[PDB]
Order: sequence, then C-alpha cells, then structure tokens
Amino acid sequence: AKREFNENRYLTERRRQQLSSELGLNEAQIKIWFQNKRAKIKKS
Repeated sequence: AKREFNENRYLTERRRQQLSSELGLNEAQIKIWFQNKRAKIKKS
C-alpha cells in the first residue's frame, strides 16, 4: 500500500486551475507561485 504518492497532482493541477481563476493570474505566475510555495515552505 505504502510506496509513492501524487507527485504534484492531487492538489497541483486541481488547485492550479482553481487558483488561476480564483486569483486571476496566469499559469506563468502559477509556476513561480507554486515553485515558490514549495521552496520557502510555509513561514512558521
């Protein structure tokens, strides 16, 4: 059962399409936006 997970899919493509329309930004910003969220990772 335990082996691998959704390598950016479960919420990636799902939230990417919704985030675009929700935020009104282009996927081009999404790449950086998503990549930036994974880089820094929260604030704590």
